[PDB]
Amino acid sequence: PSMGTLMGVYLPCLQNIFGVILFLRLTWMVGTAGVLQALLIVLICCCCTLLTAISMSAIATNGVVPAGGSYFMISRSLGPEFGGAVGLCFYLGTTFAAAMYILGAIEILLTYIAPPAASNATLNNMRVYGTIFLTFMTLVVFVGVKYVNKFASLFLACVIISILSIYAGGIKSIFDPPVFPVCMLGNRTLSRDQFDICAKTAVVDNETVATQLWSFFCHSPNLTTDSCDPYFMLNNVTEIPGIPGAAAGVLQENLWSAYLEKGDIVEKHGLPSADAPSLKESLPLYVVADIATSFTVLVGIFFPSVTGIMAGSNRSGDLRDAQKSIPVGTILAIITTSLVYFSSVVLFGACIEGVVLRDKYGDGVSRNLVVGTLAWPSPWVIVIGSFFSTCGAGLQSLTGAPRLLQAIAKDNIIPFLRVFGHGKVNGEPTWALLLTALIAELGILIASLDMVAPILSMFFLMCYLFVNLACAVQTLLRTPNWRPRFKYYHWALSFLGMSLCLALMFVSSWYYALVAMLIAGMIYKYIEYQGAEKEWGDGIRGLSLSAARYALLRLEEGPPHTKNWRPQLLVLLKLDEDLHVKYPRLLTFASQLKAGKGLTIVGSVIQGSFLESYGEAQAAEQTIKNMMEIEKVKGFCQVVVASKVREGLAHLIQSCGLGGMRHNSVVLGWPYGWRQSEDPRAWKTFIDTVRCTTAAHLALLVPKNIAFYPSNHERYLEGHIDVWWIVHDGGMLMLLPFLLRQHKVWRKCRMRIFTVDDNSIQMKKDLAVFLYHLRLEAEVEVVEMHNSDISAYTYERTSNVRRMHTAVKLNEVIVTRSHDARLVLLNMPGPPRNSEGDENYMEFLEVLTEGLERVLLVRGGGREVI
Amino acid sequence: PSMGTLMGVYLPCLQNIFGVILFLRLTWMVGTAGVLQALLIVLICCCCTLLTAISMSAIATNGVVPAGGSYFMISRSLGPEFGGAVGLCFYLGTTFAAAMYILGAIEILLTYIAPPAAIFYSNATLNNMRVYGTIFLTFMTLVVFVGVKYVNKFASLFLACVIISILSIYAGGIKSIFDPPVFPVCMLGNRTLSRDQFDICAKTAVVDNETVATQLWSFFCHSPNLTTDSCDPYFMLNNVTEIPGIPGAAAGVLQENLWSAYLEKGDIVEKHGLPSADAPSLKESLPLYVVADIATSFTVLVGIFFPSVTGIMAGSNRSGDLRDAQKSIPVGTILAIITTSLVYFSSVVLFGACIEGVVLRDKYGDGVSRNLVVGTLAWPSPWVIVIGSFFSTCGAGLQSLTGAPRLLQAIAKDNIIPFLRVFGHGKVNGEPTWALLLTALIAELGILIASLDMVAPILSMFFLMCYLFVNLACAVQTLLRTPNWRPRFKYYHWALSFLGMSLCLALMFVSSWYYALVAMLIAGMIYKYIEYQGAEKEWGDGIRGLSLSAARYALLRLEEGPPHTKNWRPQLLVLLKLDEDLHVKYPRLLTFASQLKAGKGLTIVGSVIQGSFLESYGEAQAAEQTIKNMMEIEKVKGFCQVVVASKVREGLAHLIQSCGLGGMRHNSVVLGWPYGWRQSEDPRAWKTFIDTVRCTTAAHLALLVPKNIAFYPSNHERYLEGHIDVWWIVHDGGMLMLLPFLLRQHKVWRKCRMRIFTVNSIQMKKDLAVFLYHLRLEAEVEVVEMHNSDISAYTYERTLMMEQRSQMLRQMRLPDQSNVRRMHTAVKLNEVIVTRSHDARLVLLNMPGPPRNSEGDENYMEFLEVLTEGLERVLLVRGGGREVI
Ligand SMILES: *[C@@H]1O[C@H](CO)[C@@H](O[C@@H]2O[C@H](CO)[C@@H](O[C@@H]3O[C@H](CO)[C@@H](O)[C@H](O)[C@@H]3O)[C@H](O)[C@H]2NC(C)=O)[C@H](O)[C@H]1NC(C)=O
Ligand SMILES: *[C@@H]1O[C@H](CO)[C@@H](O[C@@H]2O[C@H](CO)[C@@H](O[C@@H]3O[C@H](CO)[C@@H](O)[C@H](O)[C@@H]3O)[C@H](O)[C@H]2NC(C)=O)[C@H](O)[C@H]1NC(C)=O
Ligand SMILES: *[C@@H]1O[C@H](CO)[C@@H](O[C@@H]2O[C@H](CO)[C@@H](O)[C@H](O)[C@H]2NC(C)=O)[C@H](O)[C@H]1NC(C)=O
Ligand SMILES: *[C@@H]1O[C@H](CO)[C@@H](O)[C@H](O)[C@H]1NC(C)=O
Repeated sequence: PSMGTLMGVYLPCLQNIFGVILFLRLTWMVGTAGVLQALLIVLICCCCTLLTAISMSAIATNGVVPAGGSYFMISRSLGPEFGGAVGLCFYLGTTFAAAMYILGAIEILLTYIAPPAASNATLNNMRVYGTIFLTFMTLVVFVGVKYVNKFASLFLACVIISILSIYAGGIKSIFDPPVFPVCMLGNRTLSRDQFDICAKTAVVDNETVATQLWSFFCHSPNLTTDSCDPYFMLNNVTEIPGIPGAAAGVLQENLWSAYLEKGDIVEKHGLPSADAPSLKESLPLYVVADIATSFTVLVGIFFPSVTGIMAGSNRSGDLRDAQKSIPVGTILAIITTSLVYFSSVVLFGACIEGVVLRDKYGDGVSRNLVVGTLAWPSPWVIVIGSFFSTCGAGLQSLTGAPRLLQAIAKDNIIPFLRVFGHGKVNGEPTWALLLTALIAELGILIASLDMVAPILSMFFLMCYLFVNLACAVQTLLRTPNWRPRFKYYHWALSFLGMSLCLALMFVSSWYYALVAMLIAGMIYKYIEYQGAEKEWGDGIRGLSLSAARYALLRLEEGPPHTKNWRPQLLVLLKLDEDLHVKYPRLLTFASQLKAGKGLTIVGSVIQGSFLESYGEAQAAEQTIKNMMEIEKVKGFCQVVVASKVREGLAHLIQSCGLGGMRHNSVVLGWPYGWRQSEDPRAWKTFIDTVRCTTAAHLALLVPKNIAFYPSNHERYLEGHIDVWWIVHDGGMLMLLPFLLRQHKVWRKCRMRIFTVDDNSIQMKKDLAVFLYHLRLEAEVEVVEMHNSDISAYTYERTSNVRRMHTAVKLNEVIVTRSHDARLVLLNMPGPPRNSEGDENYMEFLEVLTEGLERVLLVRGGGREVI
Repeated sequence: PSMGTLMGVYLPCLQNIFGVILFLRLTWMVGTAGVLQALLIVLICCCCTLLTAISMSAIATNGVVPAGGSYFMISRSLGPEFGGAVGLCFYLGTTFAAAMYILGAIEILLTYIAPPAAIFYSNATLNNMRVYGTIFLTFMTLVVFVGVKYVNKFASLFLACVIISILSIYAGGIKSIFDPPVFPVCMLGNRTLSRDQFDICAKTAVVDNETVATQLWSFFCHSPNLTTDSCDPYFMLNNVTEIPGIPGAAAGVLQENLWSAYLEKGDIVEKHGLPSADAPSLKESLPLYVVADIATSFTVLVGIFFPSVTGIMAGSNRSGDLRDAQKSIPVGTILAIITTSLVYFSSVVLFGACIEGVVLRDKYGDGVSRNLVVGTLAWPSPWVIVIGSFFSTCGAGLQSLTGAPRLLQAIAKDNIIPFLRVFGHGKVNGEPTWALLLTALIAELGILIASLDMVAPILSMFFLMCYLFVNLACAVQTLLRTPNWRPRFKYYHWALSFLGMSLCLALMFVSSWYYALVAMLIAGMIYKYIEYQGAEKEWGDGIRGLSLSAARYALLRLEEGPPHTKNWRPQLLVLLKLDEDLHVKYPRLLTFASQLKAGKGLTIVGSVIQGSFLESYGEAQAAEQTIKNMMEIEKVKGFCQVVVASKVREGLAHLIQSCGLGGMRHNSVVLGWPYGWRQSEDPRAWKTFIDTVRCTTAAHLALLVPKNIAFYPSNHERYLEGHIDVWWIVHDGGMLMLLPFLLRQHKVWRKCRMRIFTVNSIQMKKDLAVFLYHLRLEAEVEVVEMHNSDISAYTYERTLMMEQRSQMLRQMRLPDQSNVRRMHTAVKLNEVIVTRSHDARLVLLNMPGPPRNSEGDENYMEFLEVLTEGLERVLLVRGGGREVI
């Protein structure tokens, strides 16, 4: 499969864009709204579609492009939810567009080609003929798709020849225009259909006689009468040319808005008219404004002529290089359409009279196509051209909507429309064509372009808005599979497009837009629910599972370092032989340090064998969950069954969490009665866990004397927290007391920073400035720093007899200056590298915290920033 | 602290609801829209507020009630995001309510009490309103700054004034029923003259025995002589009448003003039902007819009326001083709502049935001699309602200026929004300092509009936004089963909150769509900003913090509830085996996992690395990166765990039983096959395999053992001709049937034929078919018969048993018929299967369980090996026992 850019993307988009709006409702819109507001409307209607094209290109470049069609790309790149929701709005837009083309073909057939073979009489004629055409076209679509696919080029050829003839006619108008006199009465517009000639009196047989216009306006067939309307006799009868050759005087005339009302009269601003009352038997003789015109009405009526940019990306499979051929083709088609509309708006505004443009059905002229008056070969080419264009566009929409419905139905996303996949032997849908025809019937029964157009606009605006919103969100939140390769693409453009198309969608009709948005939201949430039920098994619990998995997958990619550091704890509880929580104060302390916000996993090891001890593990899981719910700490609970507690602890420390939801702090208790008993298990297990948690670059919190920690019901009124930051680990040693006091239990305990040659003023200024950002502003008291005393910390981080001496002097200082303290925090030195000096390290740590009622030791990990 | 329901909740709510809208704009609203549509308006505006009150009660019952106020309950019960968003919309509503009350007090001062004291006399009225409103706002701000205590003392007085005013109105009506008052309004044809200028409404009067033109003549006709014919035709063509303006209660007047009478801007107020002969008129007469001031419709009346039913959140404002709040707040709020609704209904009907249809439409009471239209019917004198409404408006304004800065100060001290930290700098006593100034500035910006009919819709928009948010939050938290949300209200159901949200949204859009859009965007912006700040405070980063918070919330919500799903879908854990150089040995397992999941579901990929953790951290990190790259290649979306154990066995066990977080657990273990187990002398392989099998079968997990993984297709390969074979023997039918369907759903097996081979036959086939109908696979069913004692003994089987004995002897160095019987059966089964299913693409058969004795594993391996002998690709599945489908 290989065809170029032109005949694969460009020409289909052109064939889909050029519609009936140009022929039937451009002149009326230009005359009613002027040239300025016309240019503003065209610009507004091209900007939304251009930003949507930018989003479509950004979608069409990331990754490979699926070869199925124009709906499969959207789904593959935005998820089944988005793709499914977009498909239905697009399907409805396409079927109503087919309906609108049928109405246009009927209107062009019954008004100019042949009116004899035909208020509400027109509405009934339109209804009947539109139903007959819809039936015949549906049957044709059933039987003869091959002939449509063969003849599809002809419709584009006719459109191109028509537009070329219009522009050539304009150029011939510039120096020698055609003649099409429109008659005037003062500053009113007479319907030229009835009268033979517009003149009050005519000369027959050497004398003057009343003309048909007189007898039609005056019921008397004798000139000698004075029972007629005052407007007829008071004013004159003029014949101004309707096609003034290109000049700057006409473009000066029709330059300001001319919004009429329902039932008003089409008036030629710039002719002498003396007002007067009038009878009621004359109204069937003036041309009348048919519908109320405004700005929003014109937006709604014109918009369906710039839609169809998603029909270009429809031969993805038979493309040479889609990444470079789809975006350029779409944007070139958009630009070409925008320039044709700009040029046509200016040409119409500046070349034709401002009063003959407002006859929607060409009443000023003798029931001709108002836009067909200027055309070189003959005014008869535009009628046939627009007829074939409307028929071809209707046929192609009726061919392309059921195929899309069958595609959506076989994907099995929405379950209640499984039947619509009952394709033919060849694959052509069977019970989807009937549904489409029924919807087309429901649309034809309205039988008025000016009322079908706003619904169509709502559907297409909804589709485009959803595409743009999806692109913007997926670019913002770093979706895992979303990286576009487009050069001129930035999510700000898609955001602006979403805003613009939403503004249009609400300008046209607020209630219609609300209904469309509610339908879209309902289908979106229903797709999400069904997908959850299909992946996992349950509805609500499935929703929660899907949200969790999506969030974790999105969090996987990206730099794995956070600019700030907050403790996320893993509380290692130690269950008893009877499966009871030994120290329920660790859970209380964890709840006080977290305050119910953050991540808190609670692991525990049970010695034995997994093969025969599963129920014990589950029972312990329930026990820990209950005890954890009581103390009001919101966290998960893991229980593992190991053979020896050492390896269980290791596997728990290095493997807990899912991807980015990892812990970064291990809070383990203190070993009690280690020196009393002869079994040395306790201290070796403790030191081994310490050595294993410092090699994983994790913080460490060892609350000593856990039997004196407060409960939640207790309250403190007088007391002062004590910090004894010695040398290193400053960030977390300063961050802990603040997070602690953030709880009501320590709500007002005074903080005192004690910091063990050097300069006290520079140090004080640094500590104070650092505290300024934190805002704790706690008093700083720096005691003397003796290098000989801290030798133990300096040598181990970066002498056994010396160890004890330094520890006893430090303990003396702290116990004489901080004995009555509430909580004492000091950073502990690292364990020795030699595996045998563990007894000395334990004796050091024990004689260091001798006397303090409540002492918590923290060891930094080294990757802490603040 | 303990005070009852009445004097603690009921009276404050009553005092906050009854406002200035009733007096200044009730009669005008009733006359313009008729009685029926007025009742409909009142009903619509009471239903939204009633449903919001029910939701507020459901909020006020769950748990303990915080003693702070009306904002702390909402926050504690709905989360910082919701609570913060509600606080700002409520704050804006309260400050604009203060603005509206000041406007009402100014209007009542300049129009009825004393009109001479008007600086400007169009736009003169607007300029007078602007100046006087600014002066009042300044003076009220100073008073509120200095004297909050006296306000809290005098708060009862305002309610006393309101109650006496309403009682006087009803007394006037009841006195109207049998003997009404006198208030003649003069008429011209069918128009309405301003009675202020003329002395008497009569074209001519008799003075000194003769008739002379009256002031009305000189005002309508510039000539002071009767003998003139240069006046407008309407005056001479129609007579002048003097109808009573207060007709006593009857069914004829309530029958007259019963249908809508929406006028337009600048039209004339006409009395439908009087003889009128039309004619042209001059342009110097318009200053003498009463004129409609603004264009009237239905939506305009909804917008103007809504601010008279707001304030139901002021009842839950003495939370601390309550006896038992759970039983005292809802009943108090709902009783206040019911009383207000009944008073409005009764007053609408009374006005409709007691006053003329032409004097209701004078917004400023022009038909009567510049009186308060509602004050015409009042027993003691029309002077009680004027002063009553004046003092009530001042008091309500003062209380709003007292209660808005307090709410702002609470929000500022709560530290949710960071840029308004300064607004918590209260005085030494706690009275706000820089929150009062901001409130006064916003109130001035609101006064500069100077028109009740334009200020009321903004107020309504803010309050409607607050209520819609409360209702939506309540409904969502009840639906999704939030962990800490269990309300105790008896008559409460999430359908009611949903209906309330819909109705109040409809109201929010009827008044003015664009204003509603602006309000919704402000609310959404503050909601997302609060969420972002909470993320930055809990975790450390902005964007990544959002994802972590979403994950934690979802897992926590999924924690509670029944832990069994009605369906069973495989969630795999692929146990890869890394090489000695840390390279993936079998990268085909990842391919198979990607084909079986198809990128949707959970897939954890664990692996054990032998050694010591203390010195092998970098190896673990490198292996994790390697697995991530290799996993990205095979297009499988999953997480990756690597642990460092001492023996691979315990690593595998700890990996099997501990992977995930709460409810996001796996339920299927796919491990490969051990190759060369009997070839080599090291027996580690088969014991490791058997140990993992027994450990994964005792946890009730499914099992997938793809044998001969080197012949499985890749993703680029495609299959055109072939048929999957299932050889389901006895049990585990559900999963044995669910696997091939999920398999063929991938394009690699997109069209492989399924054949069900099953070792009364017709009844079983009918059952399989009916079961298959729901699944819809419709695969052909062939039931093969089962033979007995086909081969009594096999010589080769005996030789194999001897070989096994020799193996055991070698192991020792460094009943045969009964044991053989099982091998013989396996040989016969392998014969049938290999002769009827050799050419199959993929073969699935369920494997027997491992033996209970830990030593008979060698025989089990020999059995499993001779079973799949010859088959190119064979996958064995073992059920866990808790599988449902
Ligand atoms: C303005 O007021 C006058 C008088 O109050 C209204 O005209 C009165 O209409 C009644 C009803 O027909 C007349 O009663 C009878 O009129 C006939 C006419 O010939 C007379 O023959 C009878 O003897 C009897 O008077 C009454 O005369 C007539 N009065 C006048 C002065 O016209 C009039 O309808 C009111 N409304 C307007 C002028 O729009
Ligand atoms: C109050 O007095 C005014 C002034 O005469 C009355 O206005 C006129 O009342 C008639 C009552 O039907 C209206 O009749 C309509 O006339 C049009 C022709 O313009 C006709 O097409 C309709 O079918 C109908 O017959 C008339 O429009 C109206 N004219 C004006 C300028 O107001 C008015 O009706 C009297 N009553 C009330 C309740 O206003
Ligand atoms: C066309 O004729 C109508 C007939 O009156 C003109 O209408 C008048 O326009 C003047 C100009 O301001 C107004 O003051 C009158 O009140 C209008 N009378 C009516 C009955 O409409 C109109 O201006 C003429 N020219 C146009 C429409 O361009
Ligand atoms: C009507 O036409 C006559 C003759 O052309 C002319 O004299 C007269 O002024 C015209 N009326 C007006 C209002 O221009």
